[PDB]
Amino acid sequence: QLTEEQIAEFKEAFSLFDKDGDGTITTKELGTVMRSLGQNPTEAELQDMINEVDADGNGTIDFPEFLTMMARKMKDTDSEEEIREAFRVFDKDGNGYISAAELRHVMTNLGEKLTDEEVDEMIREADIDGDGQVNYEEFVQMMT
Ligand SMILES: CCCCOc1ccc([C@@H](C)NCCCNCCC(c2ccccc2)c2ccccc2)cc1OCCCC
Ligand SMILES: CCCCOc1ccc([C@@H](C)NCCCNCCC(c2ccccc2)c2ccccc2)cc1OCCCC
Ligand SMILES: [Ca+2]
Ligand SMILES: [Ca+2]
Ligand SMILES: [Ca+2]
Ligand SMILES: [Ca+2]
Repeated sequence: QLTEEQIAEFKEAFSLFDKDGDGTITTKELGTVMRSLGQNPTEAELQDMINEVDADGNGTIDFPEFLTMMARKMKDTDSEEEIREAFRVFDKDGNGYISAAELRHVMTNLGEKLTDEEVDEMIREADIDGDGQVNYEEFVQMMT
């Protein structure tokens, strides 16, 4: 079910959160990412987001806890308003299509730097109709 690739892409994203590179994600680290993505949770909410995934109650999120949750099956009945919120961070022009630019812009804001190709390969794996962009329906499928 899970491939060494998905696992490796999950270790990368983990690194987006764990900025001090100590192998654990904190509420402070979660908050800064949330904000980079135009979200503004409170300490309490940050604390709630981390507790829900904190399988070992240690207070922070290690990779194993991250993989678990990240790989967890996102039902289609789930709160769609969340996926929607997620789509809006990318589609910054609100036109209904995520372009590599929009993807790039987000990465940059996440402290991430990618080659033009890294991003392109990213869009393509998301693209279903081949128009070179990612729409909502397409976004939904890969997110769930
Ligand atoms: C930039 C590489 C990091 C990959 O991270 C992730 C990898 C896989 C996932 C899982 C749960 N979703 C399904 C697989 C899609 N992964 C790559 C798709 C890509 C992407 C998103 C939108 C349009 C085209 C491509 C992407 C980039 C950055 C953040 C999330 C997604 C989430 C990630 O989100 C973490 C980022 C939170 C701010
Ligand atoms: C603007 C709101 C961002 C929510 O993003 C996402 C929301 C849900 C998912 C799905 C596929 N993951 C499983 C459902 C639980 N997600 C909440 C976990 C949370 C989280 C991460 C680390 C530690 C504790 C909690 C999170 C926040 C931001 C980005 C990814 C994950 C992926 C996202 O990543 C792709 C879009 C952002 C790059
Ligand atoms: Ca950390
Ligand atoms: Ca933990
Ligand atoms: Ca757009
Ligand atoms: Ca498309």
